[PDB]
Amino acid sequence: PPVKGRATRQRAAVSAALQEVEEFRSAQELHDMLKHKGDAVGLTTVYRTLQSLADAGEVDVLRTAEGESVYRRCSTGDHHHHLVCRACGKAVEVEGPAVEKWAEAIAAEHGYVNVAHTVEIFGTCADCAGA
DNA sequence: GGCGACCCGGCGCCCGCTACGGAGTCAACTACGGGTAGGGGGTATCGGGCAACGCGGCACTGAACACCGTTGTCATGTGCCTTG
Ligand SMILES: [Zn+2]
Ligand SMILES: [Zn+2]
Ligand SMILES: [Zn+2]
Repeated sequence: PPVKGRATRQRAAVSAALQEVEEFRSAQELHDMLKHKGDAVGLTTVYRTLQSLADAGEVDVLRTAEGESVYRRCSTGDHHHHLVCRACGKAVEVEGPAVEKWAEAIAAEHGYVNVAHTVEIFGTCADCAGA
């Protein structure tokens, strides 16, 4: 996980933590689990590295209803949409050219120069209903 | 043949401190052979110089709620006037 800044142990540690975690997480709870591992990193520094990862683009970023920004990394480079369960957090990556063509067609119809789509589908889990 | 002088060796010492001069010297040679040590040449290893980047207080982000404060508001109750 290369970063724009000079490599060191702490960015490697947070990158490895993101690698192990395959769920949507917030910065504060990410720091909580990171401290639980025992690295004892700083809050604001963790912010810098996660922000850098979001800027780099190798980690997707989502915004919750509460307004918190949450992050998680994706195995595949190409763009995709993550279906996520609020209770579980199971993020599954899917993509469809139909929505892309729809966006381009709308942009052309309205004479828009450039666009950027943000589509996230929320829903109820299959196993959450079961008990 | 122990005494005896005597003889000889052999040794022992020979007041105190400061303060006060220098001086320094006569008779082989070569060949080899190694080994250490020096020199430079090149090389792995340690040490010195810079911005992010760890942190933390608080600060802003006010956003999003909460805490009283307020004049919105309502359907529903007294007091006077008209008619039983
Ligand atoms: Zn993604
Ligand atoms: Zn998409
Ligand atoms: Zn679920």
